[PDB]
Amino acid sequence: KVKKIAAVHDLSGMGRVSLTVVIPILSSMGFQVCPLPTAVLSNHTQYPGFSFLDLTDEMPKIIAEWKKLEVQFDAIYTGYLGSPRQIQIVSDFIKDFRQPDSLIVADPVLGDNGRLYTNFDMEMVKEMRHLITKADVITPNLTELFYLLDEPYKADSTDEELKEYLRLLSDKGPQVVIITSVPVHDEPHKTSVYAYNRQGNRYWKVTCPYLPAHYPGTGDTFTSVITGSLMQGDSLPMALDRATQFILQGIRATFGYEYDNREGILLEKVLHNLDMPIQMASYELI
Amino acid sequence: MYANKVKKIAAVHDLSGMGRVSLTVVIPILSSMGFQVCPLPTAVLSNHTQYPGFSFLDLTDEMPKIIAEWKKLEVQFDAIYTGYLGSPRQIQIVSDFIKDFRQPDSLIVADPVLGDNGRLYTNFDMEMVKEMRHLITKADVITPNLTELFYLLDEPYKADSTDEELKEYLRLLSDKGPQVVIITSVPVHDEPHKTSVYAYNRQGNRYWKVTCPYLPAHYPGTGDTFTSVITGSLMQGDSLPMALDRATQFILQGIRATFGYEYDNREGILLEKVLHNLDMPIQMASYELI
Amino acid sequence: MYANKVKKIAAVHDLSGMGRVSLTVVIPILSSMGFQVCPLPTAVLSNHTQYPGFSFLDLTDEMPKIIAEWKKLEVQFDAIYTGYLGSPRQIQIVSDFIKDFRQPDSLIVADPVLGDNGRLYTNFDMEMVKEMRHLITKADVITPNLTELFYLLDEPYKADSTDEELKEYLRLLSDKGPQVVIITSVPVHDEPHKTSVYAYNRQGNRYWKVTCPYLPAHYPGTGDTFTSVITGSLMQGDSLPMALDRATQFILQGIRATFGYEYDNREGILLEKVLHNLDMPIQMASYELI
Amino acid sequence: YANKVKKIAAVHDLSGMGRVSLTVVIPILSSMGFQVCPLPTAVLSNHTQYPGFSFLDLTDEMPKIIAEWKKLEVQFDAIYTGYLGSPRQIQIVSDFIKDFRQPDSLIVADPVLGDNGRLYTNFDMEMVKEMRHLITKADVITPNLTELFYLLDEPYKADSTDEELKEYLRLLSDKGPQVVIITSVPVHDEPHKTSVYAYNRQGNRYWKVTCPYLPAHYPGTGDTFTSVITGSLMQGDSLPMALDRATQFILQGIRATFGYEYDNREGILLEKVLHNLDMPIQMASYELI
Amino acid sequence: NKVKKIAAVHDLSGMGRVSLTVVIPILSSMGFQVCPLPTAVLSNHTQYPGFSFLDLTDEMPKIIAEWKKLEVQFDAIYTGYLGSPRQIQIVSDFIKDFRQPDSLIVADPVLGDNGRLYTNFDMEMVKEMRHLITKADVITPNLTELFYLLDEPYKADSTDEELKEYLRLLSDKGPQVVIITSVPVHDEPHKTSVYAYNRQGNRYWKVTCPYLPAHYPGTGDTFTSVITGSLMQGDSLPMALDRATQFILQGIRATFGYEYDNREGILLEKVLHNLDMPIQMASYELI
Amino acid sequence: MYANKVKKIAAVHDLSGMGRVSLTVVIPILSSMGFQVCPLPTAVLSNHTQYPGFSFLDLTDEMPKIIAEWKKLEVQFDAIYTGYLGSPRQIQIVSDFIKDFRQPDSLIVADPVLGDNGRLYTNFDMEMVKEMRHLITKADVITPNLTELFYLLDEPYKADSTDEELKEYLRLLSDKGPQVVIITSVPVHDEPHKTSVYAYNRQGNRYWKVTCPYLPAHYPGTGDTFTSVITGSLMQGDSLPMALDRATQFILQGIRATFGYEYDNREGILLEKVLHNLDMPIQMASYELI
Ligand SMILES: Cc1ncc(CO)c(C=O)c1O
Ligand SMILES: Cc1ncc(CO)c(C=O)c1O
Ligand SMILES: Cc1ncc(CO)c(C=O)c1O
Ligand SMILES: Cc1ncc(CO)c(C=O)c1O
Ligand SMILES: Cc1ncc(CO)c(C=O)c1O
Ligand SMILES: Cc1ncc(CO)c(C=O)c1O
Ligand SMILES: [Cl-]
Ligand SMILES: [Cl-]
Ligand SMILES: [Cl-]
Ligand SMILES: [Cl-]
Repeated sequence: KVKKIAAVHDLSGMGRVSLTVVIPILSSMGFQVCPLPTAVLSNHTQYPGFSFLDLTDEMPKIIAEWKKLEVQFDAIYTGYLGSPRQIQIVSDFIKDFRQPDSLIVADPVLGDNGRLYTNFDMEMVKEMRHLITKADVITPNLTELFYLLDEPYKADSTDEELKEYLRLLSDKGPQVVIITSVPVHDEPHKTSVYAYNRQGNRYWKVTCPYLPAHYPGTGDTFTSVITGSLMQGDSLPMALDRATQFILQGIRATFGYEYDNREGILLEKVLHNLDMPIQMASYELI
Repeated sequence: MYANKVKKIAAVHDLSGMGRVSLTVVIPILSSMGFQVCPLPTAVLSNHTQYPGFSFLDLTDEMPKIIAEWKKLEVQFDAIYTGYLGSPRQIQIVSDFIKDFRQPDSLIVADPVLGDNGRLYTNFDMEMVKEMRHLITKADVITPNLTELFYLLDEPYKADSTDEELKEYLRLLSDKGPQVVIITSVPVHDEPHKTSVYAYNRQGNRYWKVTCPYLPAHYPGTGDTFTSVITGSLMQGDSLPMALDRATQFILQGIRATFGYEYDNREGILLEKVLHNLDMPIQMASYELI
Repeated sequence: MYANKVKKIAAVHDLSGMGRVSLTVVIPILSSMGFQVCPLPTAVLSNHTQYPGFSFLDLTDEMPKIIAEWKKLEVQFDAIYTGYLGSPRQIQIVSDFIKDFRQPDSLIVADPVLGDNGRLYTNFDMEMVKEMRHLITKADVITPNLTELFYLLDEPYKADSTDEELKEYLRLLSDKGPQVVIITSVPVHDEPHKTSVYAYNRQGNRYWKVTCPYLPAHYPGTGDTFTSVITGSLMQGDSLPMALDRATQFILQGIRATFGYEYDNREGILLEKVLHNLDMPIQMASYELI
Repeated sequence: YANKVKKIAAVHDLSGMGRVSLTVVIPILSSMGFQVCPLPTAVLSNHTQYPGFSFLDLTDEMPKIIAEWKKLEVQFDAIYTGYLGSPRQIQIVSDFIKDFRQPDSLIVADPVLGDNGRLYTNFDMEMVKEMRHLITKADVITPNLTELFYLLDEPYKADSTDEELKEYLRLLSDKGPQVVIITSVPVHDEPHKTSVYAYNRQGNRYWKVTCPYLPAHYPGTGDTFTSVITGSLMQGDSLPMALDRATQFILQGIRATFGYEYDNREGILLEKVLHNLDMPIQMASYELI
Repeated sequence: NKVKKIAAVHDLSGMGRVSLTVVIPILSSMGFQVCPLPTAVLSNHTQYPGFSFLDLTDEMPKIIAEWKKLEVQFDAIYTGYLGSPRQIQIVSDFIKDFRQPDSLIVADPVLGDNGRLYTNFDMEMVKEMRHLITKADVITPNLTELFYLLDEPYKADSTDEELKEYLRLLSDKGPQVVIITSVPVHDEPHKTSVYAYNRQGNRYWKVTCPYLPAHYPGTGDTFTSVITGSLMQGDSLPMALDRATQFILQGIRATFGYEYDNREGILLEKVLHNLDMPIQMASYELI
Repeated sequence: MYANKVKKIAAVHDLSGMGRVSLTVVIPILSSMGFQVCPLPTAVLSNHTQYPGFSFLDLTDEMPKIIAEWKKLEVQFDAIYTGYLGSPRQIQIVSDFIKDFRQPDSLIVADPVLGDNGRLYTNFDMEMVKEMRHLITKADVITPNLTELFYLLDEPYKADSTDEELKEYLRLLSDKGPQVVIITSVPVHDEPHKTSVYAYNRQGNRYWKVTCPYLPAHYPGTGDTFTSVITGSLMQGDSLPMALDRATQFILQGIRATFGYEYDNREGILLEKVLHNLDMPIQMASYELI
């Protein structure tokens, strides 16, 4: 038996976002990914244009059959949703498919660089605020964090402010809260990730020398690796390390020739480096 | 100076939630072999069609919209690999896509997904067979199972054809276009737990055979697994006999991994448990038919 | 349709019987990494020149004869990788070889083999140094050790340069031709059991450093092992920092394999003992100097 | 305790193009875990089955290398000879074997002289005459069928019986080598196939294996063969196990060349199959009782 | 996260490669945990002229009692060389008490070879072994053991039809699957053969192999070990015959070409990694 | 000519029916690594002693009978590897066995099996500890856990030693005999779910450390798995740091294979699921304390 993950994400043909990242990563990590597609696109929405087909009306039809099949899922991992209407459907899906040992992961995909993704609006943000209440683990980037808390984007927070924000989000329900893409004061070529585990009341941080917002889909890569790592039995900080190192390699793999960063990290090139432990701890308790 | 990029494969297959078929097999296998899979989805299903029931959304109308964007982006594919299509109307779309995106060094692979166990898949009819006969004329490599071979040739299904009769069929299909033709799921003489594969390569005029101690028809999607491995193996520069070896070894490990406990075979081979074996040394399996 | 051949590397190095230097390192490493190595031998020796004595046969006058046959065969190289040369006359022969055999996608790698530990290798003098200064202008990637760096820049050897000064040396050398410059065997302040490697890529204008707990100068031919892994890794499409990690980790393993018994370090790293680890997942240690 | 990296002195030429001699011996034996220490016999641009080649005879340098090796006190676990640069090298290489063999050394001689019933380019009966001496100093010899007849001093015969083949093996073994292996034996009525025959004086056993390739089509196939045999033996494998590893590795390398325009003069695609050397093998060799 | 467990009811012998020192490495290598119920401790196998011997008859019920306290469950029970005739009742009760509906019960009815009982065995061990085999699903007598089990005189030359009969006569006693090893091959003194019957589908199989297993002590233990593992992995009976015979052939050939004391057994550890790969050329035949 | 046969290891451990300890771990591991394991059984037990109970048969009186037969056979062992002993009287038996069967090139490995979690194993007392102190003087490699270390040194258990203190413990034991001392199960400050291993080699004077994200004491028998891998790695000619890396990575894998479902940790690591990883390339983990 191979554990099954219901992945509630869009399918985009080009760019490395959503299902075309989730599927390869989590399959490589030993988990069967069962897609519940939210939308179909030619490519991600950080290109100038894209085709877009909303799958809101098909999703209950898929779920209906999954019930008929009596499929059990070990995890439900959500990301980019096709319409605000889908939060209700997904939230009911989690309600009806959760099990005592389910892992529920929500990447609250709303935007990056201080801005909502194309065509998203406050209806999506308000609904997503509900969706996170169903999850065990959430992975907002800094843009999403402030949309979720209904505050304005602020790039420069203290570590204590960041720990407050982590607690505020955990109070909405999730035991594990992870904030990605946090600027590093007076280090403009670095990013950091902050995490909180309610169980044991622990806070972590990792500094990593890349800028994920240059590469669409890095949140999907990050959260995919976090999901598989936790499901394999790694600790939260171990998971942070695996995810951040994997993304670092994927980003570095694009260096030294002309590259259109919109195509994403070079996933397939570095995919086999997931198959190893990180023999150097980079994480710290804060 | 030198560069050695990640190659892109356009994958023209459905997306199914449960079962291990189509994009949920093509994506993981080919990504693991080092290729970016770019999906051109043909349909969305709850699960594959050999379950008693399934949801279904035909993506025929969305396809040209995706393709027109890919033209805008100026994406170039090193290979196009087709399988399960959502309507007979898609054949013209996919044919035009192949025509407009193929490069001189492109690999075009068509798994002519029509049926298995001697019958068409749920809701497939002769119009889909008819159109599939045209699509395969566009491909460099085709991978019919035995049910599909007979539909392609417009002949009745026979489960006891001779070896030279099979070479005959391989040539007949090759003459319609494909340099490489592979026939999967050929029943065996006296061995009801075994199956076989036959192949022909117009380049060098060679014929191959492999014998397999498994019955792939018992596991929905094993043709998607087979052709994915074939496609990555050929793209890595392996010879046809090596590609046959890798595809059949992989499938064998995938099936044997289900043994030992109650298993619902409709869920497919245990892909994720054997996916890292794609890297390993491959035992020679195929042999030349002289 | 797909053609993806075994790439060929012309290896312009000596053949030494004992010790692990030059062709007896380049051939096994690059073959293991999937490349055919085609030797253009610069000299024949019984063993490397860091032993007290050695036989030596200069092959300068055979090299044009070999090049001439290669032209008649119409052989094409995907890369040209140079190292220890057998006389000062070879620099111009080799420069012409690169001129005539390079392609638009070629990778020209020159390890400017001149000396180590602050001294030239036995029988090298300033003529070899002055000529090598010319040859590096023709390369895409050069891999001097710290000694060779100061000989190339015509400045006195200095063991305590800053990161800032190493960045300036990298840039001065890149200004002479090479898009990628790697300086090996840099001492680490207050850490005498360690070595660092520094690199610059003019494309993207990035600087890298990696620190390792080994002393490469204790094991003759470690520059050949280093440069062979760098060449293979770049030809496989790895990024520069990934090449640096692969090369340094392989060498560390090769050094670690000699520990715990009486070993004559002049024999080199235990190459055969670690060769099958070239393939494996790597965790990154290289970091960007911003 | 220690279990070190064994060293093999490889007495072969260095050719730039084609997959023959040192450019085959070095990568195969290294991948199998042995340090190869070349004693080069000649330098060529390419193997001699191309229309032309450069050639530098290294006869005068070999004694200079051997002299340094004595001063270094280097010890070899094996000495593996193949293509030699002049008939004068037999004496040099024989004296090298005599002076560096230890009681447990493995001496392997591929008596490289020709193929397809003809001597290689510029070889003549002087090389054959001297090769007849060299084989008597070896523990293992690997002639192809052409070389077999030159060594025995009989006319080439394409169609011998298995019993005649057992006779030839025994006749060669009686000249010195415990193990005699004849490659490239035609298979009656199967023109797409080849066979290998072998004898081991230790245990008095005879082996045959039949394979679906034609090694003569790929220059250097004897060098791949004997390299894998040498490695297999040095790892402790039995003779029939070595015959199987060698023939299977070659078939994989030839199979790697199919289905695209390939210049077979370039050899088997060594790099493409090199990582298969160490995997489990099913045996096809069988004993001729 | 589960590995199937096999109770191995065999002796522990220091030197030679018999019994637990073959069963443990082979089955572990095939993915199963081997849990020993040791029948005896010896310095070496009993085809050497001398050996130490400690009978564990009295210890085995103590071990079984503890296994019941631990609530251990076995996927297979695989018996071989036993330390006294008294052990047969102990082992029968053990199978009775630990068999589950999906259990695979394998008995190698270890009694002798080369037409002779092993040292110190007599007709009491034979008589009890005839009982023990009635409890098994798969049995693997050599030809010597076959005739002892049948209470008929050893005969080196039987037709294939007699052999089919011998196979039925044993299946009648209980076992679904009966395999006879070390059968001579008429006119081929350097070969051996293995004959098998499956009451299911009523199928008879033969495989000829060019080795003489009686020259190497423990080849029965190797053979039955590989059969057990191969059956538990889901191979057919004939596939299992091929794997086991091929593995032994390699182990035997691994000893050729130098001074070797055959009493040390096949070179198991040398060829062990060849179990990891399927036989590509089947060599069994339906008879 | 070349002969290169199967090396034999005398394994002086108990045979336990259930649990993964002693001979039922030494035999599969070393056999898989290419070695013949010849057991000298110390005791027969139903199961290891960390279960709620066990049957126990002391083989002290049988061991001389076995040894006398082995002398008669003229058997020679390449290594002797000792672990759990059945009574204090066995140390003299075993010491005499090592004296009489060691050859100049033998490897003598002693796992000084006494206890864990700061307690002696069931029915062990100070007589066992005192005799074990003698036995380790005869070994080349010893592998105490931290509890065993303090018993061997006759000091009270303590959880928080500095690295300087651990290096001193390593010298104290190594100087009494063993060229190689390895201390396992050392707690990691502030990391309660991690463990550490420390080692010293007299040949080269190097001190090593490795940190692992597992708790070996949760899985009875992990010391036998550890020492078995150390033993086989060294006998294959690996260096000490490569042995440490292989042993720790094997145990990590074996522990991680138990995650995700209800598991009875008393059964040990999932040995058979990871046994085939032993021949994979392994990551460097161990590093020098300078
Ligand atoms: C379709 C689509 N899916 C997912 C993402 C990021 O998770 C993006 C981010 O740009 C997107 O456009
Ligand atoms: C939806 C769907 N897609 C693909 C396949 C087989 O290629 C099947 C086979 O059952 C299917 O149902
Ligand atoms: C002949 C010869 N060749 C190569 C090297 C180092 O690349 C050395 C370094 O000593 C040498 O002496
Ligand atoms: C130079 C050279 N060396 C070796 C060989 C064959 O081992 C040949 C076969 O043609 C050759 O030409
Ligand atoms: C003790 C012991 N155990 C088992 C066997 C053969 O299964 C033999 C065969 O001789 C033996 O002596
Ligand atoms: C019998 C027996 N043998 C060995 C060990 C651990 O090495 C233990 C640890 O509990 C044990 O109880
Ligand atoms: Cl770079
Ligand atoms: Cl060390
Ligand atoms: Cl082909
Ligand atoms: Cl032999």
